[PDB]
Amino acid sequence: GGSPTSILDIRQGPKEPFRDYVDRFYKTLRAEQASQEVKNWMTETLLVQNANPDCKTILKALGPGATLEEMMTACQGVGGPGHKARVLAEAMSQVTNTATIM
Amino acid sequence: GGSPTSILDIRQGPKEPFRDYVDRFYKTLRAEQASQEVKNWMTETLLVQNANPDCKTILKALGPGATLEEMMTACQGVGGPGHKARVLAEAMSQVTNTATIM
Amino acid sequence: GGSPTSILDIRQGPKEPFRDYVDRFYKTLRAEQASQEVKNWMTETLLVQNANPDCKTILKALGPGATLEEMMTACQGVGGPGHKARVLAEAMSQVTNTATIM
Amino acid sequence: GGSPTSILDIRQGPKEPFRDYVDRFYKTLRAEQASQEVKNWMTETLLVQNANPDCKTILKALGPGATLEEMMTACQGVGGPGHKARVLAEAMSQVTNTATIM
Amino acid sequence: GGSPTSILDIRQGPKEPFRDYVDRFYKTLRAEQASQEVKNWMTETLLVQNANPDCKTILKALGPGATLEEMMTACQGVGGPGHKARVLAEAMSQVTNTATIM
Amino acid sequence: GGSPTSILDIRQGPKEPFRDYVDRFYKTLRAEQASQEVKNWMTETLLVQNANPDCKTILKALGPGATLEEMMTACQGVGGPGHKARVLAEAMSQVTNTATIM
Ligand SMILES: O=P(O)(O)O[C@H]1[C@H](OP(=O)(O)O)[C@@H](OP(=O)(O)O)[C@H](OP(=O)(O)O)[C@@H](OP(=O)(O)O)[C@H]1OP(=O)(O)O
Ligand SMILES: CC(C)(C)c1ccc([C@@H](Cn2cccc(C(F)(F)F)c2=O)NC2Cc3ccccc3C2)cc1
Repeated sequence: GGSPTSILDIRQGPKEPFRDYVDRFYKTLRAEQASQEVKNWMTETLLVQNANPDCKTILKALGPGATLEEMMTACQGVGGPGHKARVLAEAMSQVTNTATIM
Repeated sequence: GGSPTSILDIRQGPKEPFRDYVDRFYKTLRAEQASQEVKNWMTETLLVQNANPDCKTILKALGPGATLEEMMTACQGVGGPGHKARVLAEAMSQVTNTATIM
Repeated sequence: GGSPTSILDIRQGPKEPFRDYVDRFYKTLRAEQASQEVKNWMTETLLVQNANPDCKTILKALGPGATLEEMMTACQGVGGPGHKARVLAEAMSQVTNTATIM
Repeated sequence: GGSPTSILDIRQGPKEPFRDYVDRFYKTLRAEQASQEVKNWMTETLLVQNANPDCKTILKALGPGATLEEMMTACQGVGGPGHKARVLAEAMSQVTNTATIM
Repeated sequence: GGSPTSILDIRQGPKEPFRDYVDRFYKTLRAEQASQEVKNWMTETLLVQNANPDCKTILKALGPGATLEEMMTACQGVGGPGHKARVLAEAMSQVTNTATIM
Repeated sequence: GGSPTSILDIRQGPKEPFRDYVDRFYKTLRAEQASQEVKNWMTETLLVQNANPDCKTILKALGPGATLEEMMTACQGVGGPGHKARVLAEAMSQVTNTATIM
């Protein structure tokens, strides 16, 4: 438990792409002793929870249980400028137009 | 599956210029036994989806899979600073002037 | 006594992942000959005091008593684009909507 | 074909100054068997295209083919905080003050 | 004159946390054959002068004469996402709420 | 004549601090066989021109010929977050408050 790279500490860097950090997770899932159904918790949820807020904030929005292609595409936005561009508009437009809280 | 790069997920860094990546997109291609037509996903849409959203927007800006000179010329706008030069102002007006969502 | 890396100076890179530096502070607490109890108060507090104002502002936000799997989950928000993706919208509203100081 | 250092892949890092890439486009052509005029789409245009858009926005105003003393003194504006000294404010004036689009 | 690491050229990375850099300044101070008082110019004013403007502003804010622990604690804010979360946000209100110039 | 690093091309990285590069300009000046008076024009002007526009906007502000201590102290503001802490507030106010162009 918690052996090197059991998924439990796998991590996506802010500058690490989703499709990249994923290689760091899946590969190490093999390095981890988990049933396929169990790994599904690691890929479905952990992949969202411990990996780069660009994607955590996304896969959570898409929701858990969405296919990995729906997430793979939606998470390709991850990557600073690429994400930050959309996040810039959404956030900038949140505080002011769409999410103006009063 | 898991063989070194089949052009499933080759990747453009979020800051890595499109061109560095085109050589890499192509690099896996020289190793991937992808027929030329098949390579069309590899050139056009791979070069769109996993290629850093800046090209995803730009390739959309020209048209997806535009000539390697067209997607590229336009894609030198990719990269952080590369896009920040333009995309910042445009997005900045996406929120306020051009795309103000009401 | 209070030798280098023990915990006395364990400092976190600002963008460095919560968990990463925590890995420092953990793998390094070994270097710090501490009682099992004398270790923990360093892990909940000393981790918070000298680490990532993003993870310190969060660890504090969750409120102490949050198991690592709970800290890590929240401080996974920490990060350049990682914390900027969540803070961009927030800070932008700290000034305008939520923390508007009059 | 697939040969690097022909300009077809030379590149200025998005953070990288105009000048830092100048050598990348000059020296990389030392390795390329070319004519001086032939090297000119490069010195003039690729030097404008993949050379980190901080310079493409500068060279677009300054103009292309500017002498190495001009593109230098001018695209020395290229640069992470180096351009930010000016460019941030410029984009900030591209949307709101000078180049605002209605 | 120009002797390596006399504190004259010691410096803090623009993102480097205050302390990591302080380890440099101090480590080489041990080497600069100085008196306790002399080392105190390096700790009071050079420390401030080169320590990455994220903190250079802070140390002044607390005011010099504060314990290195004092500046350190107030300088754990130093850092990219680490200093921006607290200070960039402050800049956001420098335009709108607190430093709105007139 | 025009030997490498003769000051004609010495350059400061966009992120490279003024002090660092100044060490690249001074040391390389040793490599440059120049009279002191001549070196002075290189230290006064050339240092200003090809040294990271962060400083260029600063040195120009302090006034050319400011003593290295003056250029340094102010150019310790040079840097990514370090210059940004100031410059972001400034450019932002160049568009809206102080330099609003009508
Ligand atoms: O660290 P921050 O103050 O948040 O800003 C950084 C910094 O930009 P600055 O030049 O303004 O300091 C990086 O510069 P480097 O020191 O890494 O060169 C830049 O890098 P690039 O020019 O290469 O894009 C990076 O972007 P990234 O994290 O994509 O590498 C950008 O961060 P933000 O885009 O998140 O604001
Ligand atoms: C949205 C994103 C892509 C991430 C982006 C947007 C804008 C910038 C630069 C301006 N800007 C504009 C053009 C070129 C440069 C360059 F760096 F290339 F020289 C530059 O600094 N301002 C913001 C940077 C930042 C980070 C967090 C808090 C505030 C700011 C202001 C940088 C990055």
